Amino acid sequence: AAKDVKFGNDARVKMLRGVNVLADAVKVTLGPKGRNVVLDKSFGAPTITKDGVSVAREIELEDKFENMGAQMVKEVASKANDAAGDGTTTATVLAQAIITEGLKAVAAGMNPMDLKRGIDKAVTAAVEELKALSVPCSDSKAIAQVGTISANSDETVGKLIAEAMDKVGKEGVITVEDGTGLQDELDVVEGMQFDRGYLSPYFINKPETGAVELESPFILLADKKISNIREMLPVLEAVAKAGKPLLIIAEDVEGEALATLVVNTMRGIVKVAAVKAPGFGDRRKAMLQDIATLTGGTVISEEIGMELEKATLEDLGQAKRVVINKDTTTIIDGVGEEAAIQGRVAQIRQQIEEATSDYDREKLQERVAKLAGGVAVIKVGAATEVEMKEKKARVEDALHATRAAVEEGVVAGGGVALIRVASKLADLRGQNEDQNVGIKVALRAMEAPLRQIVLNCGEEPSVVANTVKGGDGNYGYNAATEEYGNMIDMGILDPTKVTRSALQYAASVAGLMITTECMVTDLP
Amino acid sequence: AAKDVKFGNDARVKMLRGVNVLADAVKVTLGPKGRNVVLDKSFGAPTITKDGVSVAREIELEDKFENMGAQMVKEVASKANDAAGDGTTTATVLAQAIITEGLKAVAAGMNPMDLKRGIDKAVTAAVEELKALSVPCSDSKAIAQVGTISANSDETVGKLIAEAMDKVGKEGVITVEDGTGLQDELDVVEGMQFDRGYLSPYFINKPETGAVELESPFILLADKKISNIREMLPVLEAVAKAGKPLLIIAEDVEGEALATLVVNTMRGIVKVAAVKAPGFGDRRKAMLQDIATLTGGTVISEEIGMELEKATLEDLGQAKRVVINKDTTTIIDGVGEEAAIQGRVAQIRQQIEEATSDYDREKLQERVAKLAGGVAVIKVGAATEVEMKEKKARVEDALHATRAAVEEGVVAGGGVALIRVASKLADLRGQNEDQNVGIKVALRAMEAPLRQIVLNCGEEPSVVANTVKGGDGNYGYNAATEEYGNMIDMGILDPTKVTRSALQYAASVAGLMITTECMVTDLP
Amino acid sequence: AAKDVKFGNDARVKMLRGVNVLADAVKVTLGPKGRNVVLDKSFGAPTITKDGVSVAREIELEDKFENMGAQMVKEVASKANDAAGDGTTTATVLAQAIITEGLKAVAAGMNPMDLKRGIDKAVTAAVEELKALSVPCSDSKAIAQVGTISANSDETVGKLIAEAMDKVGKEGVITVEDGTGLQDELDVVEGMQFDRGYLSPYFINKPETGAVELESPFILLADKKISNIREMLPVLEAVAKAGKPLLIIAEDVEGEALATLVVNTMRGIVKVAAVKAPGFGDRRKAMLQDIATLTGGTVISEEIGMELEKATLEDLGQAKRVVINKDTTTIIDGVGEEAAIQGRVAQIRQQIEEATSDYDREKLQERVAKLAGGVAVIKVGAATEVEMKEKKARVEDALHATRAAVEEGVVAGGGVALIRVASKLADLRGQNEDQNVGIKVALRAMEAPLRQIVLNCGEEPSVVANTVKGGDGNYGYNAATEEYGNMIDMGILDPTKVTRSALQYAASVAGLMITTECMVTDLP
Ligand SMILES: Nc1ncnc2c1ncn2[C@@H]1O[C@H](COP(=O)(O)OP(=O)(O)O)[C@@H](O)[C@H]1O
Ligand SMILES: Nc1ncnc2c1ncn2[C@@H]1O[C@H](COP(=O)(O)OP(=O)(O)O)[C@@H](O)[C@H]1O
Ligand SMILES: Nc1ncnc2c1ncn2[C@@H]1O[C@H](COP(=O)(O)OP(=O)(O)O)[C@@H](O)[C@H]1O
Ligand code: BEF
Ligand code: BEF
Ligand SMILES: [K+]
Ligand SMILES: [K+]
Ligand SMILES: [K+]
Ligand SMILES: [Mg+2]
Ligand SMILES: [Mg+2]
Ligand SMILES: [Mg+2]
Repeated sequence: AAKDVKFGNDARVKMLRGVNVLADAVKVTLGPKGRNVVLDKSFGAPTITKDGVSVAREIELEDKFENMGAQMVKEVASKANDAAGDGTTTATVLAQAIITEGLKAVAAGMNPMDLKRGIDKAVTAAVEELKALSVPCSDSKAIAQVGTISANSDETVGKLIAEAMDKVGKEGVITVEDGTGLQDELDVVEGMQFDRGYLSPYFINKPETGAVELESPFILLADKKISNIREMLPVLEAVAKAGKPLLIIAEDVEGEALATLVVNTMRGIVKVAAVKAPGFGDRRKAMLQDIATLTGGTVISEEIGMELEKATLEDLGQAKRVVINKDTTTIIDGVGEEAAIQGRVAQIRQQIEEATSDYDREKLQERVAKLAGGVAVIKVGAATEVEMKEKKARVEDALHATRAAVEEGVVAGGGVALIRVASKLADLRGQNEDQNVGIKVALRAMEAPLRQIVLNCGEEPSVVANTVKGGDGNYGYNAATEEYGNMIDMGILDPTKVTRSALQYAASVAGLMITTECMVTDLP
Repeated sequence: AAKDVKFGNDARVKMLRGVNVLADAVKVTLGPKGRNVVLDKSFGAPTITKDGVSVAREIELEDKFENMGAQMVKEVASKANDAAGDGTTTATVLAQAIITEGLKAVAAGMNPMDLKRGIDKAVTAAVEELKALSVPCSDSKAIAQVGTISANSDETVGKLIAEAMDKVGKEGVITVEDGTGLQDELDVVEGMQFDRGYLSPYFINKPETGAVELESPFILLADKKISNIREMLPVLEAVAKAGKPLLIIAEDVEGEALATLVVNTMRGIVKVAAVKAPGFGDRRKAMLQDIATLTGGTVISEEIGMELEKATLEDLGQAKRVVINKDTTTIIDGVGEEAAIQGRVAQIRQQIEEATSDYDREKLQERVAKLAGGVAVIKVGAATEVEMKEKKARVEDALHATRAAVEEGVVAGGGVALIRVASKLADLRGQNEDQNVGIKVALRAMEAPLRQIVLNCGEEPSVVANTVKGGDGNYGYNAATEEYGNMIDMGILDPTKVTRSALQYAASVAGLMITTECMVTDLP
Repeated sequence: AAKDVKFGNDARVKMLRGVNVLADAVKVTLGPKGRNVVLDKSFGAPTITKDGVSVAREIELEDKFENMGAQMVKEVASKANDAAGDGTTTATVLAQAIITEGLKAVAAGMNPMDLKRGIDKAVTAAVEELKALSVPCSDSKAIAQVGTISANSDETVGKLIAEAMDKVGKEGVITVEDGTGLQDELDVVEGMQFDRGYLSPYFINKPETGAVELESPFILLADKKISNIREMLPVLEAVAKAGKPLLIIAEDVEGEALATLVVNTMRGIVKVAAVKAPGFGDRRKAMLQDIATLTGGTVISEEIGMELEKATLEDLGQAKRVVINKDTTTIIDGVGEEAAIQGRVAQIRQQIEEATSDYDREKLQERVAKLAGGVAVIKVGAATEVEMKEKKARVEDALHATRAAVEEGVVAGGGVALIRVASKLADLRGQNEDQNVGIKVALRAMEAPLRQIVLNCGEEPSVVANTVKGGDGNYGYNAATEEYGNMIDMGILDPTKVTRSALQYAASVAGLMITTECMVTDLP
């Protein structure tokens, strides 16, 4: 359709106005004393949230040039959430500071591209300084402190996440889901579990719990559809001679074979339980192979050249206990030589490194947890649904931050680390005066998060900023207690990865937004 | 689409205006002297109701920020109705009081998060005090008093509900349905009944009542579809040799077998009645197994491995008397050893505890009632349809309240228990002054229900509040007769669960609404 | 529908206004100190771009006569992008200059058609002078300089492109795609690779990398669907006697033959791998023949009169190594007499010259690269997506300019070559005074690019134009460092083809736009 074209300063002031609208909505939620934003949903009740990316993803403006400004600055929060899972409000604050100072410098007659180059140079040096400034975060106390800070100063969340990470291991996974009570609870599963139950309730030998319990059984992994009992006769007779239970994990069992099995189980001839093979497609094949490796058996498949009639006891795995419920099957203490498990998890790590989508990566990580580590689930308790959503979002933030802090280390929080870095980079210069101005723009914008944190508390940002800049080390300001001290000693920790990611994404988007001259959009 | 964004006090005043609209509509119906609200329905005549959640679910406003406020406060009443079945007007009153005082405290420069923490601490202590303050409610007189109070001071409803609870027992169920006369009537069913009638009117041997009566029958429980009589000759021959009637509960009976049975019945050879198996799917299997357990028989099914031709007299259950009508079949005084019945009902209560949806839980409760207790039905009598609906809603409120009062106990009603609790918590303090202000906010808000009850009567709420606060024990105000006295002696009882749930949900939602700073919604 | 008709000067002023809107939007991005334009997209975030054709393709206006002017001048940028891949902003600037001067001359009472003839004569002479003025660009240093200049003064892009062209060769191809990191990387493939992997994971003999590696195998090129192994035995028996592996490239393999192959490979009988034939249809046939030519084998097809059962060792090709992954197949150091390779690539060049669409030509070039040269891929690294898109467009511009500079040579850049040409053509005259005025119009318009480049830097265009015109040789003005000097030694190079194309297309469209007298469009 027809277009509207704006040139120079008109375009820049419209763009800055849109940036300011979105940033002012987002920034009221930063720090221990930030507040909540109520978001109207077309289908349902409003959501009350303190998360930056959630607020940013809803903002759209009536004016089209201001809407372009807002849509451009939204990508910083989106990208920070995608990369680190936390630190989106800080990224937005930094982006707005850089855009404001850069537009001020441009209006004074500077070349925008040289300013952009200076900003890039300053941010590169800053990232190197941050990497030099970090310390490892390995003990459980520091992990508790990180989880507490990221969950808006909630000690119970930090303690629960530290316990979960200690119990599940370095190779395990932790998930968050809705609870049923009013208190948070942690349930950890050891061994392998897949969401497949028995195919016939008559298999139950322990009606007290409604569960099928087998001690030291055989596992027959059938990679095929079984409908006719004629195929299973040899293995069933062999196991009956053996005198110990059997478990069938197959693609499916039809009416005739299932009927024969249930008739035989209740007569006392054989103890047989049958469940479905988990997954659909290639992943189903992979997880059958994984169970074979864990249990020390061989998968019976037509695509390799073996028939189920010719199966012997050597193709059957073994375990110590098998417990089957209506929904989940667990295999406990299965026999398998370790080298096979380490080799399999090694291969899975290589296709982990060669994975693009996050869904595939998380499925592979869940497989590694099943084979080697554990799986923990945290249930969130709340009285209502809005409270449940808000608490669940906080818990997910804490979990992401603990992961990042483990994988890269921690720096002093509260905006102090960026101030220390900018103090260290005070003697950096570029090629021309515009580049030096851009370096100064970046270094000045590096103090915005602390100033906004102090504003949200109702204090004076510049007095606190001067007092913190006058100190050295981990000296900082505690906004929860309104006192100065050691950031590390009072437990205000930030992961290095979150700070670095926020700085990088903010600089990347703002440097481009500084260099605009014309804006082309549709008509009202 | 494009959005509208409001910051700070403007957002808070719009939100409070919406809260006030909804709360002022709901609160006029509180107490013995509350009034009715007329709700327009697009399809039909208007509904005249005195229930809080029914009024709350109807309100929607033109302005979008006020609509956000109303939509958020509606969840308190929704959740209270879902949890306790009663006490939603009290929850709405408490939520409005907390929101009003909290916004007043926020406008004075307090930190909303510390106020929220103080409110949480106060409510936790209050719930503990309420638990300490209750007394058991086990006799029939107290249950009658609770049912009377919850039905808007209607003696007959309380007496009827107490009689039903006495006749049916602890393990039975009671339902409410529309009547045909002008008087309430109670019909209680003893034994097991399912809604399946005879498959052929020719089976009727007693045309005076149009009913099929069999004495000491056999019950053949066939878990299969019978169409050819050839499968079934042996059991008919054996029963004919036995000389006493037979009952066939099967999936269905086709024309040929039904014709053979009906021909045989009218010649005096065998007394046979045929009915359909209740339910559809797995629940039908469970019901057939329940009848087998009650009657001491064996279900004939192909999936476990017996054929109906090989059935003997041991697979047939026994009873004392069977009466079949056009719609219902009843089995009275079945012959079966008790231990099977207790085992089955225990099993069922274990999968009751592991049930998520209320529909599944109430189906299992129906099954337990059929196996062990009884089923009662209360028909409501009224001249018109609007009166019928209003009375039926009152009766449902009364029945829910009696259940809650049995399961947790009673406290003194009229808003007196909350006043006693707030008097007890007068020395509670937090960590900083903001939290102390929040504690005071919660304690002040606990007096709102009594004040609104007195205001609905046309009296002075503050004079009555002062007089009641000056007393001790169960001293309170009777708003029906405008007299002070002992709450327990005059029979104004409230379940503990209703009070506790109202307090918890109101606090949970209001604490979050206090901490708002920005609102984002669509443009007009 | 109904039309609007405008005559003469009214039409011309509306047309010039539209031309000016489009040109003024496009021209802000010209030179080393041009800026970016933000383009709104209906689906997605805005795009920030510095490319002339991208900006031009977006402009549409409200007035229909101005819209006709804009839509007419848009074809210059479109055609320059189609022809050379670069120089669209320069073409637009030249077109606007010619149109403005020509309309001024027409308003003075000149014949438009003689002006058009004079403009054509001047442009023909200018193209001849440009061809005489060039020097070859063959060394890698000049290639790096061209790539650097065309990428907006980015040294790394030029160095990477020079390395890629050095490693791949004259007959190879280079492609640009999105990266994953923050740094640019170059990956070059030697030999032939096609993008189908193995047909069964059981073929993998090296689980460490998940790759199938075969040493000196045979290649059986079957242009047939293999489903029954009966057709296939003799060649497997022959190669089992031979004792060295085999590779099957076929249209596809069904379950039976694949099962036989996999069950044989794992038993140590024969080492067999099966992959799909690349392409769909005739191109599949052509690249199958190409693999036959490279590996020294014969394609087994029914359309020529041979059957796969009668195949012998002569029909099987040979190689040195074969590496198959999940996605790509790699054939390294295949045995084949060179004369066949040169014959095949020469033939492919003959149908290259006889190709119309660009898609067919680029597919042909890919096949030439696979048979003779190499294939390189450049991944672009950036922190966000807008930055990635902007950098990727810059890299593509650089790659196109480097190709053009290879194929035609370089001239002095910065607008200096056009000034030298126009200085040389100062004595050119036509047939009548109108044609002389047209020649002068073209010569004056030839100085517009330098003036706009100097204007975008904040300097005075006329002072710099006079100073550069007063010089000789490659003497020019460096707008990056604001210094005068020699273009060649400071490395500001432009391809001859880009300059010539811009001049030709701009003159072609502007000359026709000059001769307008009436405009007919729809009604508002
Ligand atoms: N008690 C405290 N004193 C000072 N700074 C704090 C305190 N608690 C948290 N912070 C800082 O506030 C920031 C938390 O902001 P947050 O709302 O989590 O936004 P983001 O999405 O950027 O993480 C962190 O950078 C943290 O260092
Ligand atoms: N005679 C009475 N005197 C004082 N209070 C009463 C009397 N009867 C009922 N109430 C109180 O009125 C409240 C009932 O209000 P109601 O309209 O049922 O609202 P809700 O939905 O909260 O139950 C109860 O808290 C009860 O204690
Ligand atoms: N440092 C420089 N000094 C002077 N002229 C330059 C310099 N760098 C590039 N140029 C000139 O600027 C022009 C580049 O404009 P550009 O934005 O690439 O538009 P186009 O799409 O027409 O190539 C080229 O003609 C080049 O000769
Ligand atoms: F309004 Be409540 F349900 F008594
Ligand atoms: F804008 Be052109 F493609 F350099
Ligand atoms: K936040
Ligand atoms: K009410
Ligand atoms: K350009
Ligand atoms: Mg955070
Ligand atoms: Mg009630
Ligand atoms: Mg270019």
